[PDB]
Amino acid sequence: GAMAPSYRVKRMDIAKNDEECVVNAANPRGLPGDGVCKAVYKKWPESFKNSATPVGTAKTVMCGTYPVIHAVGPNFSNYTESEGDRELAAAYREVAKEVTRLGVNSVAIPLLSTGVYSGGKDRLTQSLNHLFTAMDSTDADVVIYCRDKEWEKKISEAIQMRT
Ligand SMILES: O=C(c1ccccc1F)N1CCNCC1
Ligand SMILES: [Cl-]
Ligand SMILES: [Cl-]
Repeated sequence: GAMAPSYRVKRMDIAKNDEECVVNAANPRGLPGDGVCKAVYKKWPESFKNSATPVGTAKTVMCGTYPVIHAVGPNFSNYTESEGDRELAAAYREVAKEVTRLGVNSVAIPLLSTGVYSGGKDRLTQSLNHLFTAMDSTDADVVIYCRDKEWEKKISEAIQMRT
């Protein structure tokens, strides 16, 4: 575990992360996809061998010795708000199980079901709070990656609020 487990946020490509493993905002079919998923495919394509997994689950595939945790958040275009909320919470619980199983001291993680799976809604707070609910009992250093300056500010505020 980390000596003093922390949350941090960085605004940059998660393919350039400085952590011991990465969480992919994956699709259920293990396809290259768009956004984070496409960046992850370009950097770690070997990790997409048998990475298909259902919504609300996470499946780890090693790229060399570097673990890629493929976490499938719901696409809110297809799910009701209630069912999507449940599957988004579940995906993050599976990420915490995998991070624990792997024995890593740090993990790079995007906010699941934002961007093209958001169903056109701002889900920063919903997605971040489900991330915290799952990861707070883990002792890995968590580094959240985002692309928007205003999201960086809001994630940073949410982290600092609870310290
Ligand atoms: O997830 C969203 C989003 C999607 C649909 C509606 C509002 C939104 F803030 N982001 C905004 C652009 N940067 C990526 C994060
Ligand atoms: Cl970058
Ligand atoms: Cl973002």
